[PDB]
Amino acid sequence: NNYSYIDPTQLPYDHKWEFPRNRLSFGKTLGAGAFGKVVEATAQGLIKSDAAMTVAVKMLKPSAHSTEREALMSELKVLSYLGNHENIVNLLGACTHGGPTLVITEYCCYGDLLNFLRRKRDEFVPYKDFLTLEHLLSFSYQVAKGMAFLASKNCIHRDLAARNILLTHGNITKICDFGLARDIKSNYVDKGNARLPVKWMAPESIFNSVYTFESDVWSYGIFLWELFSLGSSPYPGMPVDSKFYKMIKEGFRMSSPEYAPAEMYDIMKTCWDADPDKRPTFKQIVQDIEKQISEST
Ligand SMILES: CCN[C@@](C)(c1ccc(F)cc1)c1cnc(N2CCN(c3ncnn4cc(-c5cnn(C)c5)cc34)CC2)nc1
Repeated sequence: NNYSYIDPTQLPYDHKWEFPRNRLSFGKTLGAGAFGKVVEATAQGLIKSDAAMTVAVKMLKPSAHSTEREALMSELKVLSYLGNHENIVNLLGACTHGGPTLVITEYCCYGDLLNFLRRKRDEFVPYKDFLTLEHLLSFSYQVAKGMAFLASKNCIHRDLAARNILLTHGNITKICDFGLARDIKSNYVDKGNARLPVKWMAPESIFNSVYTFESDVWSYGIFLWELFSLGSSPYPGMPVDSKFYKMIKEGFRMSSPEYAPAEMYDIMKTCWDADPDKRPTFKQIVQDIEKQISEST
């Protein structure tokens, strides 16, 4: 075996990213969990030699175990390998010596899309600071372009959902939280023990712990249902129990949201094909949505 796939998480950390810890000033917590949090911060001298830039910083709690610390470094290495794209939350820097790992990313001033949609739900009108159908179509397109970029780098995200899409200036949407993202060299078999986002998962991920380009596409379909339902929770009135799994396996699928264009519901249904081989690729989804936007003009 003289040729092999280069595993981005095995490469050394590139100190071109290194930024002095003592030039980061922490502000409000943006998200938190059992062993970590993300905070807003000011980064003095990060980009502009004399000026401060608002960023986000991901970090573990002091009590975090070694497994969680290695997982944060692995995410930093995946982000370092991926490179830059308009529709992802980009890596800006890292702190690795003098203390625990801090990962510095772009800050998105409007927060996550799910809360944004729920806030805008009452002041939404399909046609024209109100949310409209043109905005929803734009968000669908931008998330599809970000995901096409990830797949073009042979990566899967594994937690695509409206809560992991952020909104920033100019109505630009960015995919965030690469904690579970993987380079898949043709699938990934999760051997972990964590809580899982069951209602966003492809059947083959639930039943066989298998993740692929095609299971990210399933989750994108669920994201589209969240988007055009203005932030409803998927499968309303259905607990995650034995009846849920049985229904999904037999072919049950959600109905169209009221405000989804028929051609966007069509994409949703193909993303949810029981056969992963019949689902569209993100490259095909981008081309589809592009034509819808052009015909909408
Ligand atoms: C599965 C959960 N794991 C953890 C718990 C985790 C943390 C550290 C660890 F070491 C390990 C795990 C986690 C938690 N939270 C995120 N988030 C938060 C949101 N976040 C943002 N990123 C950039 N800008 N930004 C702006 C806003 C915002 C909100 N309101 N407004 C007006 C603006 C929010 C963000 C990215 C992801 N991720 C991970």
